[PDB]
Amino acid sequence: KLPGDFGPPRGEPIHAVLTSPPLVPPPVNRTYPAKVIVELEVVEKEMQISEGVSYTFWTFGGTVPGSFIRVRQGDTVEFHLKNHPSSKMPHNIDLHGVTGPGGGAASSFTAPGHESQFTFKALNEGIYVYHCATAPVGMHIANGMYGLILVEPPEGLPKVDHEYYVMQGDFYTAGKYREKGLQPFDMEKAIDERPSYVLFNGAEGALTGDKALHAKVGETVRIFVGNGGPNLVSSFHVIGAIFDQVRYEGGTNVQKNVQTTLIPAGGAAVVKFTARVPGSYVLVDHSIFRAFNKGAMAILKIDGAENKLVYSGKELDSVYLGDRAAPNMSAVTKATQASVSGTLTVQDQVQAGRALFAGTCSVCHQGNGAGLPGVFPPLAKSDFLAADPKRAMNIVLHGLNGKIKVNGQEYDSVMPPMTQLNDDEVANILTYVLNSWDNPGGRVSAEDVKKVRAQP
Amino acid sequence: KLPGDFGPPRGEPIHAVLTSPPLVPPPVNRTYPAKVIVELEVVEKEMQISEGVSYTFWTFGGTVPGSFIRVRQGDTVEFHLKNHPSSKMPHNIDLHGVTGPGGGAASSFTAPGHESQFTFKALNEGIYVYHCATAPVGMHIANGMYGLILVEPPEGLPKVDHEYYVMQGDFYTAGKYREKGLQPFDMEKAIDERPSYVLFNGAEGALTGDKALHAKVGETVRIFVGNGGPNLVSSFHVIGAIFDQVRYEGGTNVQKNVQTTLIPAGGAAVVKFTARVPGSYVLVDHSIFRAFNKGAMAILKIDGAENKLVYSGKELDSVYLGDRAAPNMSAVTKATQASVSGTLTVQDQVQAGRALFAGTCSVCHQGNGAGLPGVFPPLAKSDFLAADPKRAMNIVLHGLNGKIKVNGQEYDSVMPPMTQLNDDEVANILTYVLNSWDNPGGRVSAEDVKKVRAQP
Amino acid sequence: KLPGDFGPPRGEPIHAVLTSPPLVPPPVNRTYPAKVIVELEVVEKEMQISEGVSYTFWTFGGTVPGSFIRVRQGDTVEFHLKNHPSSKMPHNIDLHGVTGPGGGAASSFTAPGHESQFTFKALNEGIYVYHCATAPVGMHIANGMYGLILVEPPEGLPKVDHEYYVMQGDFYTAGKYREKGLQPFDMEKAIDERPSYVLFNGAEGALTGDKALHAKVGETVRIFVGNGGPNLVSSFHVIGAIFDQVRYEGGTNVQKNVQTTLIPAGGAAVVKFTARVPGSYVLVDHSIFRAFNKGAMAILKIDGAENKLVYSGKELDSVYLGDRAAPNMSAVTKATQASVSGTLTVQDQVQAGRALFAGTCSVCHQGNGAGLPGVFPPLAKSDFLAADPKRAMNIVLHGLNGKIKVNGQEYDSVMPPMTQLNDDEVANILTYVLNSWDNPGGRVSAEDVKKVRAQP
Ligand code: HEC
Ligand code: HEC
Ligand code: HEC
Ligand SMILES: [Cu+2]
Ligand SMILES: [Cu+2]
Ligand SMILES: [Cu+2]
Ligand SMILES: [Cu+2]
Ligand SMILES: [Cu+2]
Ligand SMILES: [Cu+2]
Repeated sequence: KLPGDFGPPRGEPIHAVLTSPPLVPPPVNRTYPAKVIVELEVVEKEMQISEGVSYTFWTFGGTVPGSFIRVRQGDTVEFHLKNHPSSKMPHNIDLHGVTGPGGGAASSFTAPGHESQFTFKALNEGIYVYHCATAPVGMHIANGMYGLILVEPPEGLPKVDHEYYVMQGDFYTAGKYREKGLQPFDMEKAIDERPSYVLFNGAEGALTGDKALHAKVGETVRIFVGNGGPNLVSSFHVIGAIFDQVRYEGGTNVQKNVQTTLIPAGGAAVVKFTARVPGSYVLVDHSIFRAFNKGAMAILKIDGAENKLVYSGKELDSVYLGDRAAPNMSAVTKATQASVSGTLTVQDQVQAGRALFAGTCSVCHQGNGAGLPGVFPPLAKSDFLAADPKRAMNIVLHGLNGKIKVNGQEYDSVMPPMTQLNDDEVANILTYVLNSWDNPGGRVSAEDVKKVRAQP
Repeated sequence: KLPGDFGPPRGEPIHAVLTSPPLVPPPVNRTYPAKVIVELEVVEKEMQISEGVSYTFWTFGGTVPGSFIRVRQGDTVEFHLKNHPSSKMPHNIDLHGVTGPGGGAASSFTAPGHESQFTFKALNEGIYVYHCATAPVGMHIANGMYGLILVEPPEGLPKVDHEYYVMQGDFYTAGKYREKGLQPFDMEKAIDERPSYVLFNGAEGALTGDKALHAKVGETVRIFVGNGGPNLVSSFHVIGAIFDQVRYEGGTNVQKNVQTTLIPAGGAAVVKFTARVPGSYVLVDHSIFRAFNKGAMAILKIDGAENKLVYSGKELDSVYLGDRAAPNMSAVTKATQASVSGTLTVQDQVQAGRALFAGTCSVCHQGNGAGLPGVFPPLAKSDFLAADPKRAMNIVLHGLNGKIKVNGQEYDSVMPPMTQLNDDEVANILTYVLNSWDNPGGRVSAEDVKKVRAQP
Repeated sequence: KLPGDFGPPRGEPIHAVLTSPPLVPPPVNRTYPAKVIVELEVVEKEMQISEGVSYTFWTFGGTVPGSFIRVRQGDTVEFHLKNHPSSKMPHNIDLHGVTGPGGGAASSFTAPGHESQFTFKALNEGIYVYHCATAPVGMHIANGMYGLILVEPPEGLPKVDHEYYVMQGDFYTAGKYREKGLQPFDMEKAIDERPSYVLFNGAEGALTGDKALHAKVGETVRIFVGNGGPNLVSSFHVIGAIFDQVRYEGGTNVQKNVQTTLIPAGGAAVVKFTARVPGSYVLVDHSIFRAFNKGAMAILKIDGAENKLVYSGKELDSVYLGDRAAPNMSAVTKATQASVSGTLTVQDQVQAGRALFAGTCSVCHQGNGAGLPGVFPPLAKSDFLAADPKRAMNIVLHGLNGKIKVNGQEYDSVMPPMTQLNDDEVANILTYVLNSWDNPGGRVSAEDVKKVRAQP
């Protein structure tokens, strides 16, 4: 006996349902082995990795991660891979869980415009990463070529109310985090394992705000969690909750009641969550600078009745989530498009600045700019700002400490530098500030900030 | 039924006992749920991260890690957070193990001089990291804002003879490892996950030498081990022993009889150790350059009878532990204070040099400078040293190889460069050598070493 | 009762069998405790870390990893360590699994030309890393000073058909990956955890090609897998198969049916594999850039009958494995020796280029240079190449995009830059191309490529 030895395929061939993240195909719901036909197409395309930041992704099925594949242990899978004629590269696939050399790699080699096929029996139950296997393999994986395949046990997984698909990846851009424009792949950063972004589902904000996952108090949620890498290991964590179960790949071991769990590069797990009180629960890589400085956060939003005996506090806000507490940051997307066209208005900057000011500045200076008297000075109708509004550029980039006076009050505190903000972010935030709360108005341009960043 | 559903609180409210590392509050020792009141205050302050190296830590309760909190599963916790008026930043808290959004973050936002409160029921048993959750979150965590909370099971943990509290963290200074002075936080290093120090309990030597943890042969020791990060995953290991048990957070899985175990960023474990033979057992991050080049070592010292049938060897010494085999290195602290004052004496340098020479130089040249004839040349009454004592600076910084003669004996070997030693370390070591073992005397200054480091 | 309390030693002392990787000593096959005498000698020596790249390794027993030691739980081990007189450094050992301080470190300190000994009882069953423990510890470990010791349970491990020994390590060279010559240890890279190579068994290709491990369909294979570090954690994975069992050190927990598993720095595991279909199965660190850009791949080659009902595809090839699909790359070794001697022929370059062209260029331009019409242009009898063969250097280093014509066909595609190729690699590949497929002939030298790399 090999494992998964359930019989020869019965019935008619089934054309496999593939779904785009964050959704999952439905449970196969059958008691017999089948011949399952899978057709997956590779597409190379520019998408937004962040607001106003484009990247040329290489994809299985048009998304990052690629289409989710779901079969039953014991099935025979006929796997067709098409490489769209617009592709510039050849591609192939290695599916973890396949029994055989390269997990399909050699037989699935597929030049642009061609199709390949190989067949495999699904011997091993579990959740499994797949990815491209074409030299240079790391470049293909870094450009987005990974996804998950679930091989169900024969009796199926226990019923839950929702199933979702989330996959972490590390990305390597020539430019720095949130530097606008079309960003090429950066080999030197990738070789050093120094990613510029670390993301769930292929982009900043892919699962935050209006794109959050949903469920309700009392419901159970299953998440199929993959780490496509290429390089990082995820300290995968849920803020404000606990996983009832974590199960790696097809392992016999199941861990229960943990909140933080390590996912290897190329690894995958099924986690289970029971919603107990309402609010936003954040999935992160708890190597914290990834979560909070490189994009590695996703949200499961829960609706229903508060339970004050369990938790009396308020919903997550911009103090913790920063600029991702909002529904989106499309004002940034719009202001960047407008700069590229040469049609950038003051109001474009203002609305972009407003999006960016949340968390980043509001944590100390408040949402309304009032500050807190004696502790955090006001930006609302600030005489200090008005006295030399161009010095505000230096303050953002390089910080401010020492004694100062603002609206006739003394302050002796420290504003840390925020040098990681790109020129356009600083310009837009300051332009927002100048046009709010009865401040003088005017505008700061990215060119102005650039001049100041360059001053010793 | 939610978990931890034991009843409404009974009795009088309990004011929670918080302890400073490395100690732990005592077992709650009760059979009923209580309302537990926790008061924790944030304090920003300079402390010594290393000898003569100050750092502005942000702390829960005045220490890194912060005060340890201990409650019982099923308790209702009323959590008060005070931010001391000397603070420059606002702060808050996210406690892993809390059921609710942000783990307390939004309701615990607390400006300098203010107090906040929220209430939560402790549904989940286990050991859990807490940390600040204030944008920019990574900066707050990197500056020391983390600690542990234990939620006991209802029957309590099994009795052991000692309980200790150890928490790893990664730190990001503008200066290099052991560069003296007040070191600011370095954002670029933190974003790249390139820490300058990796520490247990907030400082080099915090748990070595005279600060070691203690127990005796036959006793059981429980250690609550946290990894506050922000970024690193610890290959947590005990040198010369084994953990009887390792249990992550509140997990149902318990691993037994391992010596090396991975702790995620933001993760925590309870480990158990049974002392079997006397000596020093070293807790490290076995990503070795952290343990031996960045400070990631702590010591559990065991007293009692030798058992020669089990182990015939000698106690740990400076060959392995380097300069941390000694009780402390306070001579370095003193010599650095003296340089800052402009009052540095030759004897100050000598005693600093002596502390630093252990391991670093003594492994080859021996504790008494004799060397080993033909293999390692002597520093004790060295004619080669005396012939040009200023060339000793180049030898330390850039190494020495090739044929040489010293006290009329031939040597053809390789002394590796030690360029990572800071100017003052080299000056002090050489000054020690010059004033020991009937060498010529004199002194080398940090300015001298600086001049030589700068020569091509 | 201590654990492993089986009695005082009986019979005659046994001189321990030590084996070189990838082999393992045989099972002790005994029912009583013994006094086991172990003699291990340290040797410092230059070996090839890669083709034409020498490195001064520090070794236990002449190999990296060091000799494998196998004893029975309950044995008393008398451990002799000799440091060969040619050594320049003192050395010692810390064996995980030893009960006692330093795991032997202090008593095993051994200068060049000397011998030391200590005795220990093997209380703890499992697989355990050993390594040198001599300041600076990280340098000694980085230079190759680690290996494995197995302490068998008293009844022995279950019988399998083959046992193998594989140990990952991270290496830090002054030069870049595949830069030729004698490469010194690089401390700054090591401190930053930025390795230039990541290897199984001490070298690129140590377990690929004609050095692969072997077994047959239906056979069971046990691999003792170590991670000597010094710094990296391995996302240890088998391509195209599954581990029936993974067991860390002496842990009671055994995980089954996984394909990817995290191995800590300093950790070790026993894995079990059952061969089900023929072909090459790749052991990698699935932090992918390590596997595919730094050398972290090894091969288990399986012989026997195909099973088309399980897997219909072809054997692994150069699309996935790149230049390690071949038996070896000794043409590179030879061409590098010839350059050092000043005797490099065109044919030397051609054969080196041929080795390197596999994967690296053949994935798009094909093994025969034909390309694919309209998609990948030909290198076979290429008029575009012939028109300006020196522009081929720029194409390799810096890529090519835009519209071009080659053998009267239009192309508008993208050839990515390959700037990580060293000067000699580029020269040799191009020299191969020029002398194949009726191309013009001639040669490109490393000096030519160097001149072009230096042009802005
Ligand atoms: C985010 C991008 C912003 C922007 C646009 C500003 N800040 Fe701050 N800030 C803080 C403190 C304590 C001070 C006083 C410094 C001192 O005592 O020396 C400041 C000062 C300023 C100014 C100048 C004064 C004014 O009120 O006009 C300006 C223009 C300014 N800030 C803009 C504190 C903080 C924070 C605390 C952690 C954070 C975050 C920010 N500031 C962020 C921003
Ligand atoms: C730590 C900071 C020190 C200091 C102050 C010195 N050493 Fe070494 N050393 C070693 C060897 C093999 C040599 C001979 C080199 C050769 O054969 O070419 C040396 C040489 C020196 C000298 C000059 C000779 C003398 O005896 O005066 C000096 C001044 C010196 N050392 C100081 C070997 C080692 C080590 C081996 C691994 C280590 C560690 C050190 N030395 C460290 C130091
Ligand atoms: C590995 C080292 C090699 C070598 C020696 C060459 N290539 Fe490529 N190449 C590719 C594509 C799409 C083009 C056309 C670019 C365009 O349309 O603008 C090229 C072009 C070349 C040339 C010039 C044209 C010719 O046929 O002579 C040469 C000399 C050349 N290549 C050599 C595609 C790829 C790959 C796709 C991913 C890879 C890998 C390589 N090339 C690698 C190499
Ligand atoms: Cu691809
Ligand atoms: Cu893979
Ligand atoms: Cu804080
Ligand atoms: Cu956290
Ligand atoms: Cu050594
Ligand atoms: Cu070790």
